[PDB]
Amino acid sequence: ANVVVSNPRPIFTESRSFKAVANGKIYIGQIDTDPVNPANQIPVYIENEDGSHVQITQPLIINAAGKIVYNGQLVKIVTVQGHSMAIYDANGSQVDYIANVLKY
Amino acid sequence: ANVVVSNPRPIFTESRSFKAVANGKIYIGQIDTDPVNPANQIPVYIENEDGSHVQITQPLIINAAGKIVYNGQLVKIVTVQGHSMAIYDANGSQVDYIANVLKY
Amino acid sequence: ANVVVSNPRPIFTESRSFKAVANGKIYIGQIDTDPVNPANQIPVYIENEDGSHVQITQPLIINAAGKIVYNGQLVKIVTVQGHSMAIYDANGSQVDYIANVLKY
Repeated sequence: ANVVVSNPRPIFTESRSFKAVANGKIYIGQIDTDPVNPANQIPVYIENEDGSHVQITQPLIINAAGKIVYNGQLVKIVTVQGHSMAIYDANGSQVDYIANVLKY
Repeated sequence: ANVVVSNPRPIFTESRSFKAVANGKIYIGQIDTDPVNPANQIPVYIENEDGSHVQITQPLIINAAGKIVYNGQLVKIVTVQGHSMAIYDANGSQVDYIANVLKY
Repeated sequence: ANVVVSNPRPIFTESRSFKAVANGKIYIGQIDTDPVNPANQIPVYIENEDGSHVQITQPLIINAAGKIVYNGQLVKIVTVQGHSMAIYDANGSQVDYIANVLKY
């Protein structure tokens, strides 16, 4: 028994309070660059249960639950390489920034 | 310093609202099948601090904090192989379903 | 596409209710010992974005969002080896205890 049961879906909450980042926005981009700038964004893909990938546009939307959603349904998002990640709340206020996901 | 401190205990919350799947139920089963059906379920074990494993019955119960619990105490659950996972709230409504935890 | 976007910062919540362990404390110690006892604690370091590590004193503080904070800012904590971890709420009541993070 090596496979531990847990929750695989990521949840994004505030950094100064216990609240989901409801209607927030996540920008994915080049390692150590501001992903909010369109020129720094990288391709993001939805990985279907099928195993296929459908590239979508940014930013990614975080629903009321703090989970990324596309077309009203929870999705798994993946990129080809490491990336920087900036999370903004519904009011365009920056919640968090991870320069290099791969190093964190 | 390569060991980063984190929270190893999984937490299960609702998919459309920021709440715990309080008193919900988790079914673990064959990859890509409906775990709710007893014919698709696979063994689930509590992994004790001891390293020992004690097989328990399904479904797994989620307490009010959104954590799996057994005998009134937080427990770590493991399976031998990959599995599909379906989460239901206290009212029998499906919260989420991951057909293959390994791929996710 | 193998890099999945997720939330990398750990969040600490209560075990009997869906709340953040606001202003709680985390003790890191020798595997299978009470980390609250200083004799059992191991060194803990903040890993800065820079890649540098600065040792800090224990216990680690959890803010209102249930996130580890130091000097008022969210930090990434790392240690040298596996460890036991005890989490306590603002009232000194124990919330959780993981004897060996490496096994869990």
